Amino acid sequence: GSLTEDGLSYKEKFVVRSYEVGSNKTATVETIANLLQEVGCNHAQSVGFSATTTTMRKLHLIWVTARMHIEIYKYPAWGDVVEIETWCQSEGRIGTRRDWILKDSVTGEVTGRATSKWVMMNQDTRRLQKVSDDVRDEYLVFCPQEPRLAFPEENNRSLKKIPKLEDPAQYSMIGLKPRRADLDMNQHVNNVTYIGWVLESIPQEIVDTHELQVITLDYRRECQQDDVVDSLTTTTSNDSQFLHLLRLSGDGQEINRGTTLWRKK
Amino acid sequence: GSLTEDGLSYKEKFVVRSYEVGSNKTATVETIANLLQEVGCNHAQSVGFTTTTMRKLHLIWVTARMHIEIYKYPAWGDVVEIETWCQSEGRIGTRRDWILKDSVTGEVTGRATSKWVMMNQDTRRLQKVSDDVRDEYLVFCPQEPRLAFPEENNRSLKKIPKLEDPAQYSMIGLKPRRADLDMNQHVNNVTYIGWVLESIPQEIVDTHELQVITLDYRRECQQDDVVDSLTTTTSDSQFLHLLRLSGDGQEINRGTTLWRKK
Ligand SMILES: Nc1ccc(F)cc1C(=O)O
Ligand SMILES: Nc1ccc(F)cc1C(=O)O
Repeated sequence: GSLTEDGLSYKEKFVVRSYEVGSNKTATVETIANLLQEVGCNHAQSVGFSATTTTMRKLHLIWVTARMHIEIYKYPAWGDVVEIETWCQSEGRIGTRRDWILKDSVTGEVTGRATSKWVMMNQDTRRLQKVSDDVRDEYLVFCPQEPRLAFPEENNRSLKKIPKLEDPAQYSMIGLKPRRADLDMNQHVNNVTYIGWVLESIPQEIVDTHELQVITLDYRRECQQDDVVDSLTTTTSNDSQFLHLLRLSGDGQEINRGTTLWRKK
Repeated sequence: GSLTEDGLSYKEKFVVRSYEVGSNKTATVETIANLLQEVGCNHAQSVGFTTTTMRKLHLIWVTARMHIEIYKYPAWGDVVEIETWCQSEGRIGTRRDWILKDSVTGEVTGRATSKWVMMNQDTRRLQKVSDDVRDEYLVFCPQEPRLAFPEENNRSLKKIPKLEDPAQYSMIGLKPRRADLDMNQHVNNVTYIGWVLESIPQEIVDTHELQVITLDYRRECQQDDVVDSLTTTTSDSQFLHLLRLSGDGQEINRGTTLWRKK
């Protein structure tokens, strides 16, 4: 991959692998989510980061995902080349945003798009805080000055408030535990694992007749290596829509809430 | 990737990804195992592939054994080159071997071998190969032996014993999710490597690095099955492994691992 001519975004190409495809012979949404994270990491590395800045490392401050929103129009097939362009943008003191555009390499068409909201937090105490001026100035040189949105629409799905699922759930998947392949280099559960855990409670019939179009996910609390999760789903709706809740098996403490939209094959 | 000049093997390069690395900032053995399978699939596709005779007779190739030896795990951002090739073992089945190299130095950083057997897709019955089907894949294999582990009496051909209860370590209630399934809805063979390593204690992960893993495949785990991973120390540190169904205790896999001090 490489930064574009103006140096304000990063582009990378990926060949879809055989173990990356699902039941439809096309890349899974988890595989796409991993590729979005991989291009994000290569963008951060290409501009000097390791995505903490000099001032963030001094204050023990990290960037944490608060929300992820993915919309796929066409999942790429095994052997296909997919091009992803990513860029960052400051949202004042609330935090930062990373947006992605997915394209089919041959036709040049937009086959998917994604947006994510990130917040600042102390690494040790887990306390969220507003972005300071010294931090904001350090990364503003790597972001486009005028707004560049992946979801520009006046009433886009990426900014909608997600409600809390009321018991009893229509569908559930109980006792989900992360293995070591679900952890990153710093031993934290990968943010992509929670997408998999959310989709564990979608019934087999929906998987058979429908294809996933949109997934919006709110991150409330992280799941530890020795924690156990319960994935809940209720139908809220041709198109099918769902409400999602991930919580700890014991106390019922919320770790994630979300929505999915499925279209008939 | 591409077939080599003689067309009897296939080479492919991979850039190690950020989500592919573990606690040591280097690619996991599961990531390596996925890359071995990915280069195997690209080799099969580049030569026309199951053969034509196998398709009408409802026959498939199934993994019976996997043996991986890693000398140096590649770091995030490193380019790793894998060369793979097939070879007939007469009527017993086929063998696929791999060699892993560091792209910059050209050194061998790892090697793997796998034994495959013929099986009816519907009845799950072994039944040896035939002779008619060999005159279809012998043209894609080197004629003289080409072994990834050539040494007479090496680790890749050793008989694995059955773990006796009580196990020293265990991890119970392991279930596959949809990301653990392949396009045909069968549990990925790499998931069982992860399930085996779930019962290695945290202390071994902290002080040691995995060098060798030999795995026997006895039975497949279904989408609605639950697994228990057992481990006992047999000794460098060496371990004996057993994966079995949570209920009846039916064996699905047995294995060994060898760990080197960091
Ligand atoms: N891999 C998956 C994960 C979740 C899901 F709901 C469906 C699939 C699939 O293979 O279509
Ligand atoms: N990913 C892993 C899976 C099993 C294991 F025993 C260790 C690791 C690691 O990150 O070193």
